This record gives sequence, C-alpha cells and structure tokens, in this order.
Amino acid sequence: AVSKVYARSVYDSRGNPTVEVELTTEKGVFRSIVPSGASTGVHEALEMRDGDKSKWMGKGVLHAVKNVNDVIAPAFVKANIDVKDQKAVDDFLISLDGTANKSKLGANAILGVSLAASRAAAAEKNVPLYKHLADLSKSKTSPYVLPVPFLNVLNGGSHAGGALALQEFMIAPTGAKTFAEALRIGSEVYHNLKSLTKKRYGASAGNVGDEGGVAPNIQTAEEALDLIVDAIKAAGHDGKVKIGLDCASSEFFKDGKYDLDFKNPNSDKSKWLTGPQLADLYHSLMKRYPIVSIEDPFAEDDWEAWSHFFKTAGIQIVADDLTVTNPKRIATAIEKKAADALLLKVNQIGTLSESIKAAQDSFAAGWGVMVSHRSGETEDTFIADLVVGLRTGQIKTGAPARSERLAKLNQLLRIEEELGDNAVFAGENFHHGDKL
Amino acid sequence: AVSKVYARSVYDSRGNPTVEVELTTEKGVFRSIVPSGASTGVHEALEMRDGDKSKWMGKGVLHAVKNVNDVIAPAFVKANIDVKDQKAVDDFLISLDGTANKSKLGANAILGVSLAASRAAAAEKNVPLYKHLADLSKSKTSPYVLPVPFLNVLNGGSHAGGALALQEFMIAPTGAKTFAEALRIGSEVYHNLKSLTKKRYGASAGNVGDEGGVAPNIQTAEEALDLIVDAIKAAGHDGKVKIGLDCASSEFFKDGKYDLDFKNPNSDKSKWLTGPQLADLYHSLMKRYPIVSIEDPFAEDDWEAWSHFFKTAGIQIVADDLTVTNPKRIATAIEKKAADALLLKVNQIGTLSESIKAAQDSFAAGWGVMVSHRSGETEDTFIADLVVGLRTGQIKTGAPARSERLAKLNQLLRIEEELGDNAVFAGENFHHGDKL
Ligand SMILES: *O[C](*)C(*)(*)(*)(O(*)(*)P(*)(*)(*)(*)(O*)(O*)=O*)C(*)(*)(*)(O*)=O*
Ligand SMILES: *O[C](*)C(*)(*)(*)(O(*)(*)P(*)(*)(*)(*)(O*)(O*)=O*)C(*)(*)(*)(O*)=O*
Ligand SMILES: [Mg+2]
Ligand SMILES: [Mg+2]
Ligand SMILES: [Mg+2]
Ligand SMILES: [Mg+2]
Repeated sequence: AVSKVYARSVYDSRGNPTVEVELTTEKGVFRSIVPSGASTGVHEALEMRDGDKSKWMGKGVLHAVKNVNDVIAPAFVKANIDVKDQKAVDDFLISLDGTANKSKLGANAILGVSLAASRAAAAEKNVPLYKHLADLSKSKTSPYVLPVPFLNVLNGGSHAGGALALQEFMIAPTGAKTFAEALRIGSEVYHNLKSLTKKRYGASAGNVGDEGGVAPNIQTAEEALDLIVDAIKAAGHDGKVKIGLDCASSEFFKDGKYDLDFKNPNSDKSKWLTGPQLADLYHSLMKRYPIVSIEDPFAEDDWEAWSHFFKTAGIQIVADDLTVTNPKRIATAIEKKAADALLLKVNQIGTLSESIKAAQDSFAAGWGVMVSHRSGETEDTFIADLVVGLRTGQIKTGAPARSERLAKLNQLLRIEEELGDNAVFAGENFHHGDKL
Repeated sequence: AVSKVYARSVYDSRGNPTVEVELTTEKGVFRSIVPSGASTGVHEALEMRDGDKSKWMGKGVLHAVKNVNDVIAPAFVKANIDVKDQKAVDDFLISLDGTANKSKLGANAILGVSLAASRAAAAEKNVPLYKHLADLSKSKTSPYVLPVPFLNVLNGGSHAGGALALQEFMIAPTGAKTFAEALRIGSEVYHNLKSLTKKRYGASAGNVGDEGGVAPNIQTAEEALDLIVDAIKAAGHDGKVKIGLDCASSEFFKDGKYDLDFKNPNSDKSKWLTGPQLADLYHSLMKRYPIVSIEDPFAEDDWEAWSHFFKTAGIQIVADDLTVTNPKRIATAIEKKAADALLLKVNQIGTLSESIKAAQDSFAAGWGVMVSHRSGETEDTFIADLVVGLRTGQIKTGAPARSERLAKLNQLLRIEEELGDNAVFAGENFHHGDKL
C-alpha cells in the first residue's frame, strides 16, 4: 500500500526546474522524474509553469509540485490503490484532473505519480521494471527485443545555436549484432565526427547542442550529412550505420510555408518553401544519403502534406508533434496514412496507461514505435526499461554525450547483460521490432 | 557479507567508456561508477585504458573491468571483509595492486570497489551515505554544512573548442542563504549568461563545453569575466555571487613558460609568459573582478611560482594537479606555503580512504577543501554525499547544465531537504566550512 506521495523541484539537463515525484510503499521509496521538451507540439498535454519572471526565468514548477503535494497526495493515499493496476492508477489521476489536456493539475504533476507507481508495482512483483512494462502492455517476452539506438550526433533547430533548421541528425547502427556493439560503434562514429567537425568548420563547431551532438554553424542539411557519412567511413563502419532525421518542421512553419532560415530574425520570406517544395528537398536527401527514417517532415496539423509525401516515401515516417502520443490523434494519422511510426513520449500525453495504449494502437495498425526522451532530460532512466517492455526495436535518447543521454544508454547495456540469451537485437528489423 | 564483486563497461559524459562496479551483500546490490579527467595531472594514479586502437579509439576499459572481475573479485570475496571498515577495504585493495600508482590493477578498477563498499556499508548501517561518510571521516554532523556550489558556467582550455586558455570560470553564490537558493541563483545567472553570450559573440558561442558551461571563442580571460559580471548583474544577483577560476596551467606550461594561446598550433613562443609575468595577470584580474578563488595558477611542479604568488594572493588558492589528492604532495605544498585549499578527487588517488586522509591533512593545516567532479562524469552522485560528509563547505561539479552535473546538484537539494534544520549553508564561510 502507498503511504506517501511526494514531489519536489529538481533541475533538468538545460538548467530548468522539473518535477520529481516519490511514492512510498512497503517495498521502499520510488522516484520518477518528469522530462521537458523544447520544440513542444501545440497538442501536447499541459506542462504547468509558474510564469513568475522573477524566479527561474518564469519556469518554476512550484505550482505543479504543489498540485502533487496538496491535491493528489492525500487523495491518492486515501484511495488505497493497487499500484500493480496501472489502469486504475491512471484512471484515478485523470479523474482527479477532469480536463482533456490535464490543465487542472498539469501533465507534469500527473506523470511522475503514474511512472512512480509503475516502479513500485515492479518492486511488489519482484521483477525488473522492463518485465513489468511488458506485462502491463501484454507484450511478448520470448524473446525480448533490444532497440537500435538512434543517436542524435549533430544538433540543429531549436536545440543548438546556429543557422541549421533541421533539428536532429541521428545515426542508427542497424548493422550491429548486439546493443553493446551498436553503442561502441555509435561512440566511435561520434568521436570521429567531433574531430572532423572542428577541422572542417572551426573549433567552436565541435561544442555541443542540448542533446549532446556537435553543433556546427551551417546552413544546409547536406553539410551535416556530409560530415556524418565522412565520420561513419573514417570510423570504419560503412554499411552498418544508417541515418535518421527529426525535421521538427512545426518549429519553422509560418504562413502555410516552411522557413529553413527560421533562426534568422530577418529571414527572407521569399525563400520559404511550400509543402511540395519541401518534399522535393527531402527526396533529394533520401536519394543521396543512407537515410532510413524521417521524423516530423511536415507541420503538426498539415495532414494533406503528410499523406501526400507518405505515398512516395519508401522509408520509415515518424509522427511526433503530429500525434503527441495521443491515441485519438494517432487514429487520425493511421486512417490518413500520414506516417508509419509513432514517436512515444510519456510526457506528451501524461500517463503511462495512455502511452501504452498509443503504442498498442500503433502496433495494431502495422506501424513502428520509437520510444523517445525530451530535449530537457534528467538522470531518470524510465524510457530504457519502457522501450524494452514495449518490444519496439528502436529508441532515440541522444548523442552518446551528456549523462542525461548516457544514463538511458547505460541502462540498456545493463538490461542486455541481464537478459543474455533471452533477448535479440532488432538490428535491421527495427521498424517492426514488435513482430520479431 | 559480500557475496559478489562485479564490474562492467559504461559510458561517461563525453562518450568514453568507464568502469562501473557492483558489490552484492545481504542488503542488496550497490553500484559505483568511476569518472575520468581530461586535464589530468602527471602525477595522478593510473587510469587504465586498453589501447586497442580498433575499439573505442584505444579507450576501452576492458582490462580494468577484467581486473575487478577476475583478480579483485575472487580475492575480495574470499577475504570476507567488513565493508564498514573502509580502511580494511582500502588496505586490501592497495596491497593487492602493490604498485605506487595503482598500475597493476588500475586506479579505475580499484576505486569502484572502494566506493561501492562504502555504499554497502551505509546500507548495512541503515544510514544515508553522507552520514556514513561523516562517520568514516570523524566529521561533525550537528550541524552538517551544505556547500557553496562553484558553477563552471563558462568553459575553456581542454574542456571546450575555442581559443580561451584558462579552463574554468565559476560562479559561487556565497551570498545565498540556503543551498537551494544558491542553485536557483546560479541557474538564473547561467541563463542570462547564455543569452548575453549569443548576443555578444554569436549563436554558436552559446553552445556548451564538456562541463556544461557556454563556450565563446574568445582570446582573453577579461572577455570571459566581463560576460560573467554582466550576467550576474542582469540576473539581479550583484553582490551575492563571487567568482572562482580553474587555470589548469599545467595544460599550457611549456619550456618553463606559460602559453595563453596553447590551443593555437602556431602560438607565438615570444608571447609565452614567465611565472612572475603570469602572476602579474592574476593580480590584475583579482583587482578587477570579484574573484574569491583561483585553482592551479602555476604548473604541477612549479613550486617556487606557487610559493611566491601565495605570499601576496589574499584569496583562496586551490591545489589540483599540484597535489593530485595525494597526502605526500599535500605535505609539500603545506611546507612550501604554496596554496591554502585542496581540490579533492577520489579518482586522482584511487581509494576513498586515502582521499579522506588527504582531506583530514588539509583541514589540519588550516586549508580548505573543495570536493570535485572530473570533466568526464557519469550519473553517479557520490561526490554530493561526500562533500556533505566531509563538511567542507564547497564543491565544484559543473555548470547547471548536462545531467552528469545536475545529478549531483539534485542530490544536494535532496540531502538539504532531508536534513532541514540539522544543517547550515556555508555561504561566505566556504573556505573554512569544516570549522563552521
Ligand atoms: O529530441 C526530442 C524532441 O525534442 P523536444 O523535447 O520537443 O524539444 C523531438 O522533437 O523529437
Ligand atoms: O573540472 C574538473 C578537472 O578537469 P579534468 O577532469 O582533469 O579534465 C579539473 O582540472 O579541475
Ligand atoms: Mg519537439
Ligand atoms: Mg521530434
Ligand atoms: Mg584537470
Ligand atoms: Mg583543476
């Protein structure tokens, strides 16, 4: 039984406060921490901020913390809920807020309670978190599937100062035989990239963005891609490493057009692209580089653009801001054949139950699912256990630099070790890892 | 009783492998992870690397890990050691290696077990880590002293690409009334700094170095310091925030002189300074800025330069590479009056026991002690509990950006909360926190 529910303010990877929750049971104290995005889709569940410009630059979470402590806590403990019953847990929480967007208590007040209960339940059951998550999701566990890590080695958009519009340039070692191998390979590529980047664009170019990737000040995707393929080759991994993109196009969508100079306050409107024009740009990239996944190619409500591009795209198309880990939205995307992959962010929806449903619905439609961190991460490692539980075969949790990234990557090495032969590595089967 | 000793490879904050150790007892599994420096002193205990250029660029730790699993492990379990007896743990470890610089086993193999044992001990005693650390160290806990966090908000030297020679530019909110306040103020200064830096030196200048500080490509310390001052004022914390420096001068000491353009392969030898000329620069900075602490002003063996400068310094002078957390070297520095504070790094010496001895010897000499992370950190939080346990009153564990940094800072917030009125904040008494 839950004897205490408590929250506190802690700091994220960027130096902004976030919510940390602890749940106490007869099994101990279970702690979960809420992540925070930067390029947040307009449809995400509410992240409650204090908005007091005089403290934390207006980003405190005292209100959210207070909602946990003064609203949720006593009520939750009184309720005497069965932590093992995730659904019951989330039902209680959702009910307590009573809003569609969790704007009453805030998504960042709900989430940590949701996640912490799951940790508690795993403890009650005496099983590892990933196994409990496979249980809650009714996922197959024989064998378990370890994900290919999509490492964001070169950062742009809203994640790094510089002119580069596209947000993320990831490498995925789909050719590795094990997760450990993939991580080694990814780290080697990363070091080579850092060195080539300083050489080609200047010492400052090697300094990092929010997600740990290098941050050269360049105007085009080709300049980033060229560096990456060069790094793969220098590292000796040609053919084992593929590329993924996160366009985060909503960040540059204005006036029905797409601004690839969006970070320039005086950007030339005459240069903004139409949806078709942008699609042609992407096709150029696809034909040239070993890109196997493109995320958020069009804006979060630009349905027609997505559907149109989708019929011509011969690779994984990931929905992020389009879907916001929301089953309702996913259903729209599925019917419209807008994408074939969901980017899963527990904090975009606010509860673990909802997130799991999002995953299930996606898998039911033949889509893939890439579990993801936020640009504002913490020392929390939930998502590592989550992507294994969910059997997705793919995760994005950063470059192999900045510990809020490595913490998940390290957790995955521990999981692998623990499972041994009871797990396979998704490798080239990443898209449908759940069906392995 | 310890039933198992095990080690595995994990990744540090820069993407390099490091050693992670787990000790299993009646109480559970206790994990400790080893950090890795960049600007490592020539006299530091040996960090064992594999040197297989085909794997991790030669940076693997498989040998060290194998040392723990195949050499330390069996002997250690067989010995049936009392984890609560830290000296016995350490003597055992030291003796097993039998080398002056822990080059047989590797200091990175030894340290993980040393630390993991202390965590095991604390659990056996049913006390929080920091309390056990206070016990091991014969420290006073009534009250405990929370440290002033020295935040490395602007990075240079070997920690960030760019021209800037001195390594670190730290802010220290000695005017805060609580640790939580100090951290808030610090973060706010940091945000103001990032924005000012992008404006003054360009967008890329806001990207970060290894320790999470902003990384402007500037030639001089005054340029860095002006930014900091400007940020402090902008944040509204004028008078509550002081400055600390880490010169890491050994990194630019060549042919008996100091190269302030050491990262330029075509640096002007005619511009390299002598010890006295360097001291002149320091005095000028100290006059101009609210600097309360200077670390590694002169090279690791340039005794006379230290000795001379110290005569008229008048602020805290921290020894890092000069002492390498080594009591023998500390004895010298005390004898020559070279400095008045020790930078404490468990991995410079290799055992918790020798590190506690170093601290004790320092405090006994009237010196201060600043507990420190390495530039290559992990999600491990040991140092947070250590600084509190040793009651030093001061720690440096990065900018309030990059979770390998926030993890510690968050842990101190937790400790502070736990302690409540049983603890005081060092504030302006940071130098002699132990005597508070
Ligand atoms: O890379 C994670 C996420 O960025 P946020 O967290 O929204 O700034 C993305 O868009 O995939
Ligand atoms: O900032 C910590 C340390 O840097 P390393 O770890 O040696 O690269 C220093 O010199 O104080
Ligand atoms: Mg986003
Ligand atoms: Mg995205
Ligand atoms: Mg150093
Ligand atoms: Mg130093």
